[PDB]
Amino acid sequence: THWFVTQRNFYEPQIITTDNTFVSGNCDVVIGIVNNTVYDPLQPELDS
Amino acid sequence: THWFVTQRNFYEPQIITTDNTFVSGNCDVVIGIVNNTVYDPLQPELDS
Ligand SMILES: *[C@@H]1O[C@H](CO)[C@@H](O[C@@H]2O[C@H](CO)[C@@H](O)[C@H](O)[C@H]2NC(C)=O)[C@H](O)[C@H]1NC(C)=O
Ligand SMILES: *[C@@H]1O[C@H](CO)[C@@H](O[C@@H]2O[C@H](CO)[C@@H](O)[C@H](O)[C@H]2NC(C)=O)[C@H](O)[C@H]1NC(C)=O
Ligand SMILES: *[C@@H]1O[C@H](CO)[C@@H](O)[C@H](O)[C@H]1NC(C)=O
Ligand SMILES: *[C@@H]1O[C@H](CO)[C@@H](O)[C@H](O)[C@H]1NC(C)=O
Repeated sequence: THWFVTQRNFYEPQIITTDNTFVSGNCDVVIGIVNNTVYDPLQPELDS
Repeated sequence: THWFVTQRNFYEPQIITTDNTFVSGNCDVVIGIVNNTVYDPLQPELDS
C-alpha cells in the first residue's frame, strides 16, 4: 500500500522525499508511472 | 547568453542552482571562471 525508495542491492526502505528523488519531465511521458506523495522536509519547517 | 548545467554525455540544460553546484574557493584562483547568477530555491519559499 505504501511506496519507498531503497538501495538497489539491500532492502532499506526510506520515505520518498525531495532529497531522495529528482525532477525531470512530467507524467505524460514516462511509461508506467504511478501516483504517490513526495514529502518535502522544508514545508513543516516553514509552518512551525 | 544564458548559462546552464547539463550532464556531459547528453545535452539537457538545467537552471544553475545551489542544488546543482558546490562551493569551493573564490573567483581569484580559478582560471577562466565567469560571472553568472546562481538560483537559490530556498529563497522564494521563505519570501512567500
Ligand atoms: C494520478 O493523478 C492524476 C491527477 O490527479 C490523474 O489525472 C487525472 O485523472 C482524472 C481521472 O482520470 C482526469 O479526469 C483528469 O483529467 C486527470 N488530470 C490530469 C492533470 O491529467 C491520474 O488519472 C491519476 N492516475 C491514476 C491511475 O490514478
Ligand atoms: C564579475 O563581477 C565582479 C563583481 O561584480 C567584477 O569585479 C569587479 O571587477 C572590476 C575590474 O576588475 C573591479 O574594478 C571591481 O572592484 C570589481 N567589483 C566588485 C564588486 O568586486 C568582475 O570583474 C566580473 N568579472 C568579469 C569576468 O567581468
Ligand atoms: C504490465 O502488463 C500488464 C499486462 O499483463 C498491463 O495490464 C499493465 O498495464 C502493465 N503495466 C506497466 C506498468 O507496463
Ligand atoms: C582563451 O584564449 C583567448 C585567445 O583566443 C584568450 O584571449 C583568453 O584570455 C583565454 N582564456 C583563458 C581562460 O585561457
